Amino acid sequence: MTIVHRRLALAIGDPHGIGPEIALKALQQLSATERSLIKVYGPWSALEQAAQICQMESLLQDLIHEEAGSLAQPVQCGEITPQAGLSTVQSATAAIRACESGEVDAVIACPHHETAIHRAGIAFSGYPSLLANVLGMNEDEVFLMLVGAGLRIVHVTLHESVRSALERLSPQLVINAVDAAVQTCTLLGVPKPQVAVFGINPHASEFGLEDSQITVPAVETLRKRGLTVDGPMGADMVLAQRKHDLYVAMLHDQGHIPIKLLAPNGASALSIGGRVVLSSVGHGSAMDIAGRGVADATALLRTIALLGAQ
Amino acid sequence: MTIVHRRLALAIGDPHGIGPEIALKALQQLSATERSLIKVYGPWSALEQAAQICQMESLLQDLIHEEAGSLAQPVQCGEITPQAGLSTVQSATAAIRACESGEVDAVIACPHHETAIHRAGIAFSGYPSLLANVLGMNEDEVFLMLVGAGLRIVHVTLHESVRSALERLSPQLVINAVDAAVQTCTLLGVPKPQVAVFGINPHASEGQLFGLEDSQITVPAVETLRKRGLTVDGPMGADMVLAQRKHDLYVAMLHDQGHIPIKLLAPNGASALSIGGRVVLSSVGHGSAMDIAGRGVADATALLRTIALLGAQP
Ligand SMILES: NC(=O)c1ccc[n+]([C@@H]2O[C@H](COP(=O)([O-])OP(=O)(O)OC[C@H]3O[C@@H](n4cnc5c(N)ncnc54)[C@H](O)[C@@H]3O)[C@@H](O)[C@H]2O)c1
Ligand SMILES: [Cl-]
Ligand code: NA
Ligand SMILES: [Zn+2]
Ligand SMILES: [Zn+2]
Repeated sequence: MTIVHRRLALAIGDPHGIGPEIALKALQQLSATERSLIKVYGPWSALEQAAQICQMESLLQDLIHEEAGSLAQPVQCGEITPQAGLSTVQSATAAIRACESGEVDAVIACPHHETAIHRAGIAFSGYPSLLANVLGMNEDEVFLMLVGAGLRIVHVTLHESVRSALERLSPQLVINAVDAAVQTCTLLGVPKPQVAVFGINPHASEFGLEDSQITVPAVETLRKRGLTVDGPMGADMVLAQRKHDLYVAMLHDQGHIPIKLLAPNGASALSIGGRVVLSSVGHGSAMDIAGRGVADATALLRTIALLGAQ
Repeated sequence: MTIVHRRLALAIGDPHGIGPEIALKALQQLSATERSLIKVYGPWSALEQAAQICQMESLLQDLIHEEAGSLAQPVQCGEITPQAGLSTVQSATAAIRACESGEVDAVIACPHHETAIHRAGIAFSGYPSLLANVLGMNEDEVFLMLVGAGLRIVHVTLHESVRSALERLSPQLVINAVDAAVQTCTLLGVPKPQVAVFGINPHASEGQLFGLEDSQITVPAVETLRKRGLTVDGPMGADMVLAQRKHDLYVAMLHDQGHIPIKLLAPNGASALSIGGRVVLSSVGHGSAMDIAGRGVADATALLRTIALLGAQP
């Protein structure tokens, strides 16, 4: 079973965490041809360390690697350090830039440690903010798509009060979300996606003017551009039908609830802006087991299978 | 075995619809003792008609019945008529009043037809509004609880714009919703539930990082409920709490927060309880089915399921 069919960047995350170890364990499971499609971004010293502990030194010769987030001192597994935090952001930044320039088609970031990044004096509020910052766009133009249990749901807004989200919603914002999400769908192996747009208000207002001002004009424009788009519709109703390859959530909770319920441990979070698709694996850096050789690479392999489709 | 363990009122709905027919088919499946706990409200003429079509005349002689929503003309199955609309509201009103007075412990309303009611000149926007109107309370003090697939979710607000819902949210509104929902839980066979309150904003505002609403509304409300001795968690992010699945009752601030989980897990299976004062009123999960009324082919499964839910052992 080949799971990688396109070029991918893998940023190895916090070099003191389990990110290095799971990168190797993942790459080990792949064939030689698959390995050559994955470019690893991170400090060599950490990959060396993990390879020694896990006894996978012979794998290192086959890795395609680019030095990023170099360390000035030896790797200290399990230790939260500002240096490690800087490393994480640099590795991820270099992967993103490689996707931006067309060297790879998508990026996977191994687990970061939020405290490490903060201690380096780096502002970080998630991959959507980082991706925007690196690509030099506004946070408004990078969207989060959750993928889990068959469902794909792009969020037009995220991480702000409901009132604040309502004030920012516009037809253009919804259109930009869908364009970004449709291009990502192509990458996930769905060329002609059937799109469903959630209503802002219950039953898509059939209960306020917001949908007539926002979601209705947006769907009209998308359809004129030749997209197959239904809605606005009541979130609850459309989801239940299970007739669509992509759903467009207006609000955080509309999109987050379905995914956490159906896919408690199988959900991917894709950050999407410009040409770039960045997934995390859905777990932390596990400092209590780092350097002890007990980390499993299942979540990383799942992320690779999803982004590596075709 | 027994699915009915307390007294219920059954309002038979639009008498031209399938409501009469499914009431009989349901009662047929129950034992004699169970049948004697269900008091049927509606026009006798419609039950007679349905009994003839379904060949259940001998069942009618056992039925506990109160005349409500009498008709002035023969039943015309399948036909939308104002008279039928008036009938529906009268039957349902009489069942509600029987629950209000303590004659029954809960109410089931069989399917109505919205057009019929409107043509009778009667304002109707759902059972929450009717229940409020009959009990003489405001629509703000009657709440909708969805039940399906182990989930129970009461909605603090319901069928209104998000903006409108946000403007009405207050600590007291949240408290009233929970009180109503807790008393209903007792009736559903879970006394003293473990309650989870959803946040208004994502992540329950994460303190105050994503708006002040939760600090002003859900936090003081939970504090008050806990001081009164209730086991209540939150506010928490809706998505997060639901995923845990370790609470008997959830409190949704907004329509979609509560409706999405239920339709996902229980695509058909979900009951909608209107709760006001001491009265709990469920619908059956379907319409009056005018196209098949009076042909004897309607399924009673949804009614039986509603009876099992409201009829549960204390
Ligand atoms: N309560 C109401 O508001 C109500 C009732 C009847 C009709 N209507 C009007 O007609 C539309 C559709 O309503 P509907 O009556 O078709 O119901 P529905 O949408 O709830 O159910 C779909 C169809 O399934 C069948 N069905 C439903 N319950 C059944 C049962 N117990 N046994 C066998 N078959 C059953 C009927 O043919 C029904 O038409 C509504 O959108 C409305 O405009 C409304
Ligand atoms: Cl490559
Ligand atoms: Na911190
Ligand atoms: Zn979130
Ligand atoms: Zn509804």
